[PDB]
Amino acid sequence: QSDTHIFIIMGASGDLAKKKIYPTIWWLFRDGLLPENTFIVGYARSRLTVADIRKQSEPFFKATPEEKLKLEDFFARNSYVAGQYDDAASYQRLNSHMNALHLGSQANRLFYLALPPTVYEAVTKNIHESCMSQIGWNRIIVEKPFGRDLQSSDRLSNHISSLFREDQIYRIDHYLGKEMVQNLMVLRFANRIFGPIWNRDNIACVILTFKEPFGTEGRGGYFDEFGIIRDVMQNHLLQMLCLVAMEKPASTNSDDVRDEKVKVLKCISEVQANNVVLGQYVGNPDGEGEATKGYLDDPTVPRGSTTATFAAVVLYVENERWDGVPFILRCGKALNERKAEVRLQFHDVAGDIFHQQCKRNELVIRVQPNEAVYTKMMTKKPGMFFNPEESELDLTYGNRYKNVKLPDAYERLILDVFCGSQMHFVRSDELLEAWRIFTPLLHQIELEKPKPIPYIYGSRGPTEADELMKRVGFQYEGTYKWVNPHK
Amino acid sequence: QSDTHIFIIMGASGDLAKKKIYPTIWWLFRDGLLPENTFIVGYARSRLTVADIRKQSEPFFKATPEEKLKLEDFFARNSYVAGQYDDAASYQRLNSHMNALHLGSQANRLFYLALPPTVYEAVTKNIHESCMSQIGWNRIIVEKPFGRDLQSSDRLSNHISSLFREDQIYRIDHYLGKEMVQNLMVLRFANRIFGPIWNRDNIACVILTFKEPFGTEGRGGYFDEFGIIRDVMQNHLLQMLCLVAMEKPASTNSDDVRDEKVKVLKCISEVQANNVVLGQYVGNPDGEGEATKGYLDDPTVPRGSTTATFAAVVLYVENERWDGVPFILRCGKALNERKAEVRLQFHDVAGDIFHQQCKRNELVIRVQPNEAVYTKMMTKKPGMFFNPEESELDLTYGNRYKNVKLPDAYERLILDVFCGSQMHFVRSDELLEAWRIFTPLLHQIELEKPKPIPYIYGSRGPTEADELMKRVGFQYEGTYKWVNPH
Ligand SMILES: NC(=O)c1ccc[n+]([C@@H]2O[C@H](COP(=O)([O-])OP(=O)(O)OC[C@H]3O[C@@H](n4cnc5c(N)ncnc54)[C@H](OP(=O)(O)O)[C@@H]3O)[C@@H](O)[C@H]2O)c1
Ligand SMILES: NC(=O)c1ccc[n+]([C@@H]2O[C@H](COP(=O)([O-])OP(=O)(O)OC[C@H]3O[C@@H](n4cnc5c(N)ncnc54)[C@H](OP(=O)(O)O)[C@@H]3O)[C@@H](O)[C@H]2O)c1
Repeated sequence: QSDTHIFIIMGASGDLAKKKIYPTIWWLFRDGLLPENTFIVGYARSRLTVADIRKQSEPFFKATPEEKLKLEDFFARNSYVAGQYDDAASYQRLNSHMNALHLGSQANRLFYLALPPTVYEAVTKNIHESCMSQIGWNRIIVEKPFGRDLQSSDRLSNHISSLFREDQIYRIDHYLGKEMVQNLMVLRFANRIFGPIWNRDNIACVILTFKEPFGTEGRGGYFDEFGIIRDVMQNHLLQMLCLVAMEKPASTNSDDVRDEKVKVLKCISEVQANNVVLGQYVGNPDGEGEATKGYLDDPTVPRGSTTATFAAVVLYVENERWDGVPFILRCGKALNERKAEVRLQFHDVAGDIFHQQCKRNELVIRVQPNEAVYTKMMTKKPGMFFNPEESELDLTYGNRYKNVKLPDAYERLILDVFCGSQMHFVRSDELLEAWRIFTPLLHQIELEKPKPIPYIYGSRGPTEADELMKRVGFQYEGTYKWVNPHK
Repeated sequence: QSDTHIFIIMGASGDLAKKKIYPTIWWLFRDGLLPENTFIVGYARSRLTVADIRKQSEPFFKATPEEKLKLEDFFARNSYVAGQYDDAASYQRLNSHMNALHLGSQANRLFYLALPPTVYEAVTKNIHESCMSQIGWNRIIVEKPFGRDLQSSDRLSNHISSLFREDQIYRIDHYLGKEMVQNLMVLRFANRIFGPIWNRDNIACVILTFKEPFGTEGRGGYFDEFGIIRDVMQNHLLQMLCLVAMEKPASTNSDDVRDEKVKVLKCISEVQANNVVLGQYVGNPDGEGEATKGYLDDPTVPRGSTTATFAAVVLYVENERWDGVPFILRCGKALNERKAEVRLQFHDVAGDIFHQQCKRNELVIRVQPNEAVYTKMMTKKPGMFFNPEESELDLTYGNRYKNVKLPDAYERLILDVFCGSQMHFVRSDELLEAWRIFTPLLHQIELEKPKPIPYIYGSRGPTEADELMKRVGFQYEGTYKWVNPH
């Protein structure tokens, strides 16, 4: 209905807040998607005013001059409270400030933790002691739900769970807010053309890909603590794997869906080192600008670091649907393109009557850029020719839906929290299983410090990764030629 | 491939020859697709010269001025022989003329029967005394129509068969030479995404469609003898049905493929009248030109005619793959568009979790115009929206293959005859089965003369046809919106 909502941005002065959260909540406000009675409260160490956080963040709002009236109305709904992250008195002031807003004691409260995770423990304790509505609901959004290692994450998880119910905790994986990632469920479960085919009798392998064309861009020091597997694979690619592999849920209820995601992960064995390839980028002497510098040429990165900037890992789901089908998770920085993508490669047809001219069908869901889905298949070569040739059936959102704005993942996810939908957020048991799967590998890496394989900035990464894909059953012939039609 | 070939156009002065056959053989010649030692011989009643048939046919060649050298070379390989169709002496002259060409007694001979079918019997008898190579092969190409009912077709078939072996007879159904019709086999059997889904457990119905937007165009008299079922359904749509329904052949050998087509038809029961809707177009008083005239306003059409210009018929294939799946054959003249198309509508997904917002998937293979294949499916509605919406995965040859000429069906088929491939040609037993399926219905129509349902020129036809489709399981909601991605 028209209840009052308070959106509290913890860490309001920090960069996640100023470049992403404040702009996102502004976009939702200006499109009429928030409850009419919404207030925004910033909280952080510095002693700021609203005018300060406005000056600091409005640069990222992309505000047209036509939006000035709405922009005034948005900042009239903003306030700020200065406080330390582990000072009970500061949180008492925050709670009073909230109770002093229109219907504050009654309002629903939404706490966005846009802070360093080293402080999550203190902030969650203090929010739960001083700041919960006695009447409205209380939800917290946790931005980095993974710690460094199973033990440190698990203690943080038990801490949060001893205070907050699972239906109050919204753990972010921002890929779950992307257009095509959400589309996986509909593509799979709303269509018969993809149902009977979606199993080990027809799928030869699955490939989940994340590529960025830039390196650590002078901020390698923050990255070096994590490495590419923690940064991108254990969270984003594993989430994509679940959506591709899950059985059909009893309904689209949040917990029916997340049950099926967790069920998939429970059937994955711990990754074996024999199925892993690690890489680290070096500079391209023939490139320009940042491309000439290797990972180790960033002076914020410890000298000699063996941290991986590229990884390819093969996982198996041991259940009736997927037994033996390799899931290849492939990710890296400083590669040849920006791309995130899901690919299924189907088996050869049985009983070939075309004299080995057929290639394997593939289904591709491209998450970014240029959101698209397409299916690579065989058609009779056009013209006076009898023989088959690869082509595709295509849906490209930029052509087919020219005028439709696809929202940023954070717009969608923040809105889901106002709505009470946990479906696109990571559940505790999902987190635990992700840790189980990767922990032995990560522990072995930390102990043995293996030297990753060098690859040149701007390339596709270590050729060993392609050999790994080939070994487990992916085929690449390089004969497919695509010419853009809507050009 | 380095032997001598003789292409004989019987009925060289007639219109099929001048507008279609002479140009087609020219196109094959100019693209380098014929054997290097090929001669073209015309034969017909009139006393013409090559210069005559050139003047008469070159208008349809679409010859650029750059092609003059090849055009000269083509006509230097042409000749003409005048003769009657039932005169032993005329065929003796034709045979001598052929023996006098380069290696003629040895050459392979390809007879194109571009004549009225009232003369097939005489021409075939005379060719197979007189004109066969004793050394090379001998093949004849027969255009439609192959009898009006089972009895007349069967007598014609037995006549031709008592002279010629089945591997000498090339019965044309020109749809089998079209790009997307030939593509049906590859789409189905080269791809795993279409294999497991291609059966009664996943397909709710199949729809085979032929639409023309013009009526009989003042030549209704010729049409009235046949009606739309004989003109278009028993041949073109039934052939499409076979390609859509056949089991995977042992190979792409002609006879392995045609075996599977015949096997499908052997499992089809005789059509019952309760599964048929017939229509006849009437004029649109609000239109212009030909569109204001009904079928009966053509003065070449007999007064009172009840002949159908539209028909929708439901067939069933009673075998393990298709039991109970309705195949809807829908065709008509004077409709709202030109279109030939195959559509599969898949069943609803079981265990709906989307609150009845899903629509049935469809696979469409569009034969003409704008050759394309697309699959209508559900995607999450783009933007800030949770719910499914129809979209499609598309392949449109005009965009994807901008620079690729798709040949005319006759180019491809004539070339197949030079090559000895009977795969895209109608076999005797296919013909017999098509007659078995339709003959009782056609006999009932001729006896009871039911009055077909009127429909206005330029419409989609009788609304009773849509009711028939709905009754047997096709669903149409009309919610799908397609915008061209240019
Ligand atoms: N709607 C559309 O926009 C649309 C539709 C169809 C095709 N296309 C475009 O056409 C191009 C081809 O499409 P595609 O990539 O799906 O087909 P593809 O060229 O066959 O690439 C398929 C997969 O093979 C990988 N690969 C490349 N070289 C390899 C090697 N030596 N060993 C092992 N794997 C190798 C690629 O790696 P990487 O991922 O690392 O490249 C990719 O994962 C792409 O640029 C695509 O964006 C676009
Ligand atoms: N690559 C492409 O060019 C491409 C791709 C996708 C879509 N499109 C276009 O988008 C449009 C719609 O596509 P579509 O025809 O596949 O889907 P559709 O319009 O949903 O048509 C589906 C079928 O339902 C029939 N129908 C129409 N009204 C009916 C009624 N009242 N009761 C029962 N049946 C009825 C149509 O008949 P008729 O056949 O008699 O119309 C057609 O056979 C078409 O213009 C199509 O050309 C084009």
